[PDB]
Amino acid sequence: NPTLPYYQPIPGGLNVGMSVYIQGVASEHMKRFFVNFVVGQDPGSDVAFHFNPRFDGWDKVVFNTLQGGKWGSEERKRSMPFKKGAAFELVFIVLAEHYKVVVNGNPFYEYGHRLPLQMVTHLQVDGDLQLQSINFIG
Ligand SMILES: OC[C@H]1O[C@@H](O[C@H]2[C@H](O)[C@@H](O)[C@H](O)O[C@@H]2CO)[C@H](O)[C@@H](O)[C@H]1O
Ligand SMILES: [Ca+2]
Repeated sequence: NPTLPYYQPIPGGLNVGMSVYIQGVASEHMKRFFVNFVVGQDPGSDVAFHFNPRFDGWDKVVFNTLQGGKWGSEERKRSMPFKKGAAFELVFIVLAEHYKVVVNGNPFYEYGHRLPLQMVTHLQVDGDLQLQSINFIG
């Protein structure tokens, strides 16, 4: 099983039609975790899409982009699709318009592209979860 933090090159880079399958388990003691779609592996690399479930405060998920080391306008959904201790299936479908986020078969969010998606080279995952597998399809 992959170890954390996980920071992996996406084969051939990100492209439309690709789906990222993440199987994991949310920690019994989960505060946060994130999945980042990252542009390169340099100090201060841009993050085209930051997906950040949070139990601090109102349980929620935060979505954003980091460009030039600055966070953009945050998007939020005040709903939590994960559960402490519970296994989950997290899927990112890459479409021309947005990343479509699906959690346990349910559509959860559509994040509109801010950085051109072909810039993304790496998937990065860290925080309060256990990773079982990550597969790239398409
Ligand atoms: O937006 C993603 C980014 O959020 C940072 O925290 C934000 C916080 O969500 C917001 O409510 C507050 O106004 O500004 C904070 C600083 O930008 C996190 O620090 C970072 O890890 C990302 O998750
Ligand atoms: Ca809470």
